[PDB]
Order: sequence, then C-alpha cells, then structure tokens
Amino acid sequence: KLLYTSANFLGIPTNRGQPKIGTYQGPELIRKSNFFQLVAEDGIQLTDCGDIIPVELNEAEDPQRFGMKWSRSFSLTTLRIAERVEELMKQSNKSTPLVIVGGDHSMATGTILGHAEAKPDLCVLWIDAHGDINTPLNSASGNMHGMPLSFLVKELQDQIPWLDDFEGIKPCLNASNIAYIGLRDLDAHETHDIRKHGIAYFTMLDVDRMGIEAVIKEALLAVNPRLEKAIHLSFDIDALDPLVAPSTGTAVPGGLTLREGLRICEEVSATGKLSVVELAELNPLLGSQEDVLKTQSSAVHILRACLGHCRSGHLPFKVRNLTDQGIMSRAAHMQ
Amino acid sequence: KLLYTSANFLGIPTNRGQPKIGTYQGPELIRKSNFFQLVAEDGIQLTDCGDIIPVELNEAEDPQRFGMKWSRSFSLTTLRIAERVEELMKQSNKSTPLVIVGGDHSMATGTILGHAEAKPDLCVLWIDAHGDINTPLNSASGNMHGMPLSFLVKELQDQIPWLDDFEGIKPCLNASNIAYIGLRDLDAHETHDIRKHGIAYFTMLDVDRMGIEAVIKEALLAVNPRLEKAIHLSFDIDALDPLVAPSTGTAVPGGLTLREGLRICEEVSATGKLSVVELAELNPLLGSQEDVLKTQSSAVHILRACLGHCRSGHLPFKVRNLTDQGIMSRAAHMQ
Amino acid sequence: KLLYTSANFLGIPTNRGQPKIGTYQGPELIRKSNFFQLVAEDGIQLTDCGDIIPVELNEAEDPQRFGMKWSRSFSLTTLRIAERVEELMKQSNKSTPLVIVGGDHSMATGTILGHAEAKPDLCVLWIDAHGDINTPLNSASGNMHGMPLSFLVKELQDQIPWLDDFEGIKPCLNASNIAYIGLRDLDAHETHDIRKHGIAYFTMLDVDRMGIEAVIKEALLAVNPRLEKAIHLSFDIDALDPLVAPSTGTAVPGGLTLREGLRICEEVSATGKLSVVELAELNPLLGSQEDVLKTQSSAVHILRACLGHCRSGHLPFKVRNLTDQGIMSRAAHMQ
Ligand SMILES: CC(C)[C@H](N)C(=O)O
Ligand SMILES: CC(C)[C@H](N)C(=O)O
Ligand SMILES: CC(C)[C@H](N)C(=O)O
Ligand SMILES: [Mn+2]
Ligand SMILES: [Mn+2]
Ligand SMILES: [Mn+2]
Ligand SMILES: [Mn+2]
Ligand SMILES: [Mn+2]
Ligand SMILES: [Mn+2]
Repeated sequence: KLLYTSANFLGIPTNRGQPKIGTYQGPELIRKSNFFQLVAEDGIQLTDCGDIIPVELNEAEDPQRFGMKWSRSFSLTTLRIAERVEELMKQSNKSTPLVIVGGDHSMATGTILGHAEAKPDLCVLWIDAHGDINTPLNSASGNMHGMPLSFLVKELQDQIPWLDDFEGIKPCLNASNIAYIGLRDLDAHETHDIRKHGIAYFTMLDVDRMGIEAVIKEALLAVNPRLEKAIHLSFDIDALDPLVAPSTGTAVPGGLTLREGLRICEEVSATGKLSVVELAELNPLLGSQEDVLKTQSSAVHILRACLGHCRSGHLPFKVRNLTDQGIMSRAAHMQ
Repeated sequence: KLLYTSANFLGIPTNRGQPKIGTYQGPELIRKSNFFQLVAEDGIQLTDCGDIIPVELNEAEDPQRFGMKWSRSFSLTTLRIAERVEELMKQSNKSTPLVIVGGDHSMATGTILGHAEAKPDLCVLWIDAHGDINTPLNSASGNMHGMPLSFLVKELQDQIPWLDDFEGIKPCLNASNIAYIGLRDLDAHETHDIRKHGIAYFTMLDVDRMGIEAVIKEALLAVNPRLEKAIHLSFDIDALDPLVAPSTGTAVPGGLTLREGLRICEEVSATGKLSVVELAELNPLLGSQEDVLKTQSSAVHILRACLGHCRSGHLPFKVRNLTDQGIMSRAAHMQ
Repeated sequence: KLLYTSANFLGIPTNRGQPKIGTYQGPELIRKSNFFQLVAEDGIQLTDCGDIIPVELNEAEDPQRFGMKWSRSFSLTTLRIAERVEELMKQSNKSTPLVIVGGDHSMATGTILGHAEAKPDLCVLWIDAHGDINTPLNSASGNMHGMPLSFLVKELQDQIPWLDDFEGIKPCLNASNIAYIGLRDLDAHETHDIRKHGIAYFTMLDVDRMGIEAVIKEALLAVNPRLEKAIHLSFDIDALDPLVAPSTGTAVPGGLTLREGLRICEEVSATGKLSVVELAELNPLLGSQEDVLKTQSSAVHILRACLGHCRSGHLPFKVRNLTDQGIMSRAAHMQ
C-alpha cells in the first residue's frame, strides 16, 4: 500500500548561486521541522544521508568570467554534487527516491548530472516562477542560480562559452526531456530559447486558463507519455505564491497556491517514477519569524506529498480493537 | 423574498475540549463584531438567546478515563447543551434557524444530540480540516474536540468504552447521515472508520479535482438527496485556510478559501433546510491583533451567508424616490 | 509584436471622495515603483503627463448639499479632470492608451466624461467590490467615491438632484454600455438600479460559479460584442482580495485573486481596444509597510498586464550570439 517504502534525504547548502546569504540554512530548516517524524508516521523509512559541502572559493581564486559570478565555485561544486548523487542513486539501482533540500537552485546542474549518470533516460519537471536557463552571455545578473539548466541542454551548447573547468559538466538532457510548470518571470532570451527548441512549458497563464489538473497531465504527456522514464522533480519554492512561501530570494506575486503545488507533487509521486525531488531556494534569513514558519510549513507539506502522503487519509498498519484490552464497549453493555 | 425571516443566536464557550485557553472567547468575538447589525440590515430578526455555561470540573473530580481529558466535564456539558438546544428547537418547531458560536468543537456532541431530539431525521454536514470522529482508545491526544462525532454514530458503538455518565449520550446518527467537506488531516483510525462505514467525505484533494461546486452538490446528494431533511451544518473555522482564519488552535495549510467556504454556506442556506449552524474553534487569544480581526471577519461573512446573505445584492424594502421629498431632478429640470 | 507601442501616464490624487487621508499619495506610490522601467523593458514608450491638481475647497465654500460631502470640490474637479483627459485622448486620436493612477474613485466621473468626449461610443468595464453607482439621496455615507457612475448614466437622471454647478457633467453613458466584475458589497438601492436598468454585472458569486474566464468573455460580450468600441477599464484596487491589496480604504474579504485580476487585464489588453485604464483607491497611508509593498506590487503587475505584458514571456528585440563577440562555444570547441 506504499509506492515508496524507503527514501534517502540529502542537504545541499549552496549559497554561491545568488547574492542573498541564507540559502545555506535551507537543509537545517527542514531538519528542525517535523518532516522526518511525519514521514515515519506514514510508514516510510527515511535515511538522512547528511549534507554535501559546497566548494566556496575566495574572490581572488574565482574572479568573474563571462560575467558569471563564482563560476569556479560552481563548476567544482557541480562535480562534487554529481558524484555524490550518482553514488546514492546507484546504491539504489519499490524504488528508493532521493529527496534533496537546498540551497539555491544552482545545485541542479550537479544533481541532474549525477542523476542522469545513474538514469540516462530521465525526464525533468521544473517547477519555478523562473526559467533558470539563461546562457552566460545573456544573463543580466551573472547569478548562477539563473543558469543551471543551460549547461545541461544539448541544444544550447553553441551559446555556452567553453571553460576548461566546465568540461566534466556534460550536457545530458535534450530539450524534449524538460517541462516547466509555474513560470511567470522569464527573461527575454529564455523565452526565445524555450520556444526555439520546443521545450514544453506551462506558465501561470496556462495554469489559469487550463487549470492545474490539465497542466500536470499535459506536462507528463510531453516528457513522460507512458511513464517509462525516471522523473527528476526540481521544485523551486518560489514557484509557490509569496503568500505561502515568502522566505525566498526572488519572490514573484501570482504564484501557485499551496494546493496547486500539492497536486503537482501528488500526481508526480503517484506515477511510481519519482526518482529525485529537490526543493530549492528556501532562505530562512529572509522575512519575519512567521514568514519563515509559513515557508517551512509549505516545504514540509510539499515534500510529504512527493513521498506519497495522501490528503484523503492513510489506513492504520494495525487496526485497534476495544476487546483486546479487556474493555467493555457501549454496544456490549447495552446487550 | 427571505427564506428565513428570523433566527436564534446562542453562545457555547467550551474550552475543555482542547488545551489552548481562548475558545471560551469565541462567542464574544462575534457579539462584538457587526454581525448582528448586518443581519438586521438584510431584514432578518435575530434574537440573542445568551450563552450556555459549560460544566468545568476540577482535576480531582475529573481524572483521565480511557485516556480522555476532562471526560466528565464533557458528558455533563453535553447533556446541558442538548437540553438547551432541544428546547430552543422545539419552541421553533419559514423555519427559524439556530446559529451557534463556540467554543471548541467538543460542543457538537451536545448540539447534535439536542437538535436530533427535535428533528430525528436530520443530516449533518461537517466542514473541517479534521474528522473529529476518533474513538477514545484511538485518540493520541485525549482531547475531546477530536472525538465529538464518535459518540453519536450508531455504527461506532462497539469501539466506544461504556461509561455510566455517558449513558444519556445516545447515538442518534447513522453513518449514512453525515458528509464531510474540507478534510486534510485525518488520523489513520478515522480514515479506517470513515471508509469502513461508508461515511461520505470530500477532502481538499476532492475539492481540488472536482471543484467546490460539484463537491457541495455531491455532499447534499449523499445525505439529503431530495432536500427532505433538516440540516445540521457544523463548521470548524479551521476548515478555512490559515491565511484567512489564523486564530484557531489546530490550523492546517491548504484549506478552503473564504469564497469556497461561502459557497458551501450559500448552497446550504438556499436549500431552505438549514436548521442549525454552529461555528467552532474561534480562539481570539491566538495570533496577532490583525490575525484575530481576519478570523473574526471570515466568521462573520460565513455566518451571514448561512442566514441567506447574497453577495449579488439585496433589494431595498422600500424604493426611495426623489419627488417624494419635493426635490427637483436633473431629468425634471432639463424639461 | 506589440499591440500598443506607446502609452500616456497621468496621476489624479483625488482625496475628497472619501474620508481617509492618503489616496492623494496613490500616483507617487506607482512613480516610485519600478513600473516605468518594466514598461520600457517590454518595448513600450511611456510618457509621464504629470498630475491633475484636484480642486479642494474649504468647508465654508463647500457645505453638504443633498447629503453629499464636498460636492462642489467634486463638480469642479470633475470638469478639470475631463478637460485634461479629453485633450490627451484627442492628441492621441496602434492607438495610445492612457494609464491613470488615482486617487479615490470619485475621479471616474471626470475621466469617463472626458474620455467619452473623445470617444462617445465607448464601453466601461468596472472592476470593483462596490457598485459606485449610488444616487445622492440614497447614499448612506455621502462619500462621492460611492457615486461616480450615477451622474453619467442616462437612465438614472430622474434620481439625481439638479445642481447648477453639475450642469456640465452630462450623462454620457447608457446602462447598456457598462459591465461590472468583482462585486461583493452592493448597497440595496444599487442592486435595485442595476437590475432595473439591466446593467451587466458579474459578482464574486458569478466568478465562483462561472470561473473568471467565462466572466470576462460574457462581460465583453455584453458591452463590446464585436470589439467595435473603445474600452474604459476602471479598476478599483479593492476589487482584489485584501490579502493582496490591503492598503485601501474600503477593503472587503473574498475578492479577486491577483491572477484573476491579471486575466481580466490581459484579456482587455488583447482586444486592441484598451483606450483608458484607471486604477483607483490606492492608499499608502493605510496598513503596515509590508501591506503597502504588497498593494504597490499588485498594482504594478495589474497595470503592466493592461499595457500588454505577457506572463508567458516576451521575445528579445535582438537575439544575442556568442560568435559576434569572438568567444569560443562549447559546441565549437568539441569540434
Ligand atoms: C533567476 C532569475 C532571478 C533571473 N532570471 C536571473 O537569471 O538572475
Ligand atoms: C482534532 C485533531 C487535532 C486530532 N485528530 C485529535 O484528535 O486530537
Ligand atoms: C463606496 C462604498 C464604500 C459604499 N457603497 C458607499 O457608497 O459609500
Ligand atoms: Mn525561481
Ligand atoms: Mn529556480
Ligand atoms: Mn478542525
Ligand atoms: Mn473540528
Ligand atoms: Mn471599491
Ligand atoms: Mn470604487
């Protein structure tokens, strides 16, 4: 009665992908929640596999290159992440999903790279207000958390500058393997690339016109039509409306409701093909104490849904009976 | 042009059903609002029938029994509530609905018991994030507000321990007479009992997939197919999302929007069969001053909807005319 | 690839239409936002045409007349607004929309009057929790922001008292030219007049039952069936739920989501017939600092949508290419 009876948990406290200090505290925000207890209460065995230590160079060792900020910290961190994810997913090769808590979204280049090494035919569902697919010369910000997909997409490689230290970051995704849900703040060059290469995408306008149910169905149809592929679910907390996830660095109004976020995760979970879910951009240093609690709570409900938690209830593992205790019931007494 | 031209109002400041002090202030939160004025402005005559005084024993007089906390305060309070509700509903036997403001949800055992004494064929619509149908030996918390339905459901009586002081609490509901809307935090044994006995239930997942309109229709179909039965609407404020009802003791994210809550109440009201509506779990001692105002406001809009308030407008009782005042209009002047 | 390549912007800091000081700061709230920058980034040339100076008489010069508060300030301000709007719209006679930021909603009598002078066959889409169509002797409050449409509707002129200084305020709208979306707090006499004269109206109950998509379609069908008419979009920020627009003087729970507000504006924009959009009732002196930021943000997203901003993305004006810079790509290197 469980699609997944065990799961692994990994923290990746990336913070060199964007300028606001605090994404490094994301994994701890989830560890100090009741997430682990609640997951155990649904009968799932969850193993805490610890944290990846990002590589964080100093400014002298890691100057701007092609406008990118902290690009060598990024390339080194990417390779370290990929090795660890690869090993975890191969020890796993009912499947055992890997739950990853970030950390800013730059971690995804590493997680997908390593995941693809174990499962090369995977698809990616990217849940985000943003495209995170800027190529370096088009990025206004130079922030690596806005570029992680570009390094992975084969079709985009003529717009990525060559760098010796990026050699091991091999493009492992075709444009046809990615689908977005939740977009509402694409940069113009992302829009161009997404349309040019036919990346499936469902923006908040699509959610409004189609409804989340049809959006989920169509996204799964686009990249995983017969549920043959492993799914890498990359969930940026900023996909959710700032009313329910305020503690994040690039909040955009008009986002997914928590319920819409839950539906995406419930449907993905129920495919039986959830292989990795990562949750990016939690920043417990942003907003009020209550803002952080709201954001933490949203994240926990989301990750629980990914692992198969049902809002319609779960049956007990053992049904309790009054008589076994030598207790007299009302029905018994009345007779 | 009014389905209900008069109504009764009753406070029940129960607070021994759960541990957080403050539910006893629920009725006053509504009395100090503009609810009464607004109800009068729609042409309804609302009579304040005062408060029920709960029985609150001391710890020595009311030790834990079968893990239940304050069970004798509960049984005594239940009987006191039922007598008062019964008398009010029989003086009432256009019908006159009774509006009850709590108070924690443990009051429902008493309100339904008394209501059923006046109208034995009634149905119950239970609007709640929670099932409130735990039987005592299955309750992790021992909190009576999580058990009120179990004592009333005939099918569950072999799982209720006999207690002499509970004898007058007679099961007056069949499983087939109850429908839930809004559920998102069932305990495993509740899930078991609800499914085993075929209690109609529409969780937030059902609301997401079906839409509130279909959920309301199907809930009414399940328990009141031809609108032959009186309706007992038991509305836990925690059914609403914490964004609109934060001041309540067991808040769960991902709840009904205020609009969805309004639709449930509007449709129930429009049946002409609303006999009792109770609103449970307001706690003005929880949250900020603004949190309390939001929660108060949500409650007022909800109760107004129950009594027949229309968001699409009400016609004036007397249409005013400019000439009656001896005033010259623009149209008159221009001629 | 742009329906509108230029636009005009006008502030109207009306504050004598209602009692709470602060609506006069509405235009500045938008000017100090990033609205202008974001509009330019989508390729639209936006010209700041400055502010209209409302006429604000003293109490001695402007006593109550027919219960109206500040009615002579209103009539004088109305004529001043209308002259300026008329001149702007005639210099404009791809069309050039006029974006107006208020200011309390009393400004609409002036904006529509002047707009109609340039485009007499226009239709009005009124997005508001309120009807703003009270005739003076029926207004409980005497606040002019609750009456602006009544002076304009030909069918209502036998209920408007004649005043010499209102002579230049000529009724320029038929009941058949107005459609409301968002209503949830009509006064009884407004309900009477709206139904009696067949004004198309879609309240929040209609939005709940029909969905915003059908509501927008039906509103446009009612007043602009073949998109032959110029559209005057009058958007009261209080149409939006107080959760996203708290800083406004008459907030009502259960409003449009930001997304629903965006859909209305996106569809209106896409007709190619958006001629004037005004945004009323911003009050930066109400609520917390965060409340004001939320309200500002909602307003900016709304006005951007009116001017044609697409949540699904915009293409770059020039597509950037790696080689033009003499940079070596990964694809190039690998070959
Ligand atoms: C990621 C987001 C904030 C933006 N597209 C960027 O690249 O910086
Ligand atoms: C009521 C709720 C909080 C829970 N099911 C309980 O029984 O305590
Ligand atoms: C505008 C609103 C607050 C109300 N209908 C009034 O006329 O004052
Ligand atoms: Mn993002
Ligand atoms: Mn992201
Ligand atoms: Mn509850
Ligand atoms: Mn309850
Ligand atoms: Mn309004
Ligand atoms: Mn208005």
